[PDB]
Amino acid sequence: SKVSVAPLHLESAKEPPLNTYKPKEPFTATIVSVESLVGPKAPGETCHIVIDHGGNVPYWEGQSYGVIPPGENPKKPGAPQNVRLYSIASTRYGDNFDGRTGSLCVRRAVYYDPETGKEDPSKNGVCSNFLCNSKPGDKIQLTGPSGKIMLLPEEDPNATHIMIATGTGVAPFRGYLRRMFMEDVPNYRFGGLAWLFLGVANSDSLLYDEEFTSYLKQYPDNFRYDKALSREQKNRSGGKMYVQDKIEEYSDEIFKLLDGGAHIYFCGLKGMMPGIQDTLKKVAERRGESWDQKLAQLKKNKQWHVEVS
Ligand SMILES: Cc1cc2nc3c(=O)[nH]c(=O)nc-3n(C[C@H](O)[C@H](O)[C@H](O)COP(=O)(O)OP(=O)(O)OC[C@H]3O[C@@H](n4cnc5c(N)ncnc54)[C@H](O)[C@@H]3O)c2cc1C
Ligand SMILES: NC(=O)c1cccnc1
Ligand SMILES: [Mg+2]
Repeated sequence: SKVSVAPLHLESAKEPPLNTYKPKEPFTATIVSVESLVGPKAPGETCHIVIDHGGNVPYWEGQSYGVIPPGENPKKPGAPQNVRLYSIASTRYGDNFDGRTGSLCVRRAVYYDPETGKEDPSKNGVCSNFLCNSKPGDKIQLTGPSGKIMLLPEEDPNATHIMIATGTGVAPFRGYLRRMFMEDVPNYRFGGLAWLFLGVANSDSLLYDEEFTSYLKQYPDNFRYDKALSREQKNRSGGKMYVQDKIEEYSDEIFKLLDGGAHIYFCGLKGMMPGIQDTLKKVAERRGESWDQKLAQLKKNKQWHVEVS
């Protein structure tokens, strides 16, 4: 049932690759495909981009690629554009299971006048629209990979991993979950609990939902999946349902899991963190615990994984 992947020598590296390519001399990769991930009612367009790196820019799950969009740096004529980082949304084997491609999950940054709603493409995000406008055969300047915070701890193949995403923050977790459940990786046989929480605006904004729903069916004892749709659902207080509200609903079980050594991951919008922190603080304090001290301990034990912006 698990999908054969190749080449298995991608498992041989003892340390993660880092900054194999730098902005001074990027790797010229090639677009394989670009597809919209979302339906018509989604507030923004999010696309899935498959990139052929030919095996020259391997990575581990949870890392990022840098992309240098074309054109001159506007705040520095003569200079190339600044790198934009994107969380890799694929396993190290990639979506074609061959170790030649990696995938990105990209939200089109688009400017609307607050009063007249008029989109203004001159104020749109350069790299995100460059990427989602790409077509098979287009060239892309790649740097990296980079990142260590979101590397998956594999020392315990029965560990618990609590994955908290908003929007494109789901990207590393798509990679984690394929490695845990989809791909035939003989040296990593996951038998723990993986728990994905995903917050998006509405059902049309969900990302990779059919893939995650399939894991529920195939691995009911090892995978849990909870969604917060902020424009379509209300929390117990009658406000918009955010992922912090779903965390609160399970806060007893989550704290028990953390106390037992679970890893917790946060990826996506930085704006989700204050509300999430308040929720965990409330739960720690009811139990008689200092959240400041508990969080410090979680970080010391390497259980606390944050990459937001
Ligand atoms: C570690 C890391 C990982 C990341 N992972 C992802 C990911 O997986 N997916 C993802 O989508 N993003 C991710 N991001 C964000 C990504 O790096 C980019 O910052 C994002 O895509 C926007 O870059 P851009 O080049 O499209 O926009 P830019 O050209 O940099 O513009 C920035 C913003 O300014 C707005 N803007 C520009 N000019 C004006 C103006 N005159 N008036 C008003 N607004 C203006 C643009 O519309 C845009 O929203 C990540 C960031 C980090 C740090
Ligand atoms: N994938 C994301 O949306 C992301 C990850 C890290 C920082 N900012 C955004
Ligand atoms: Mg959909």
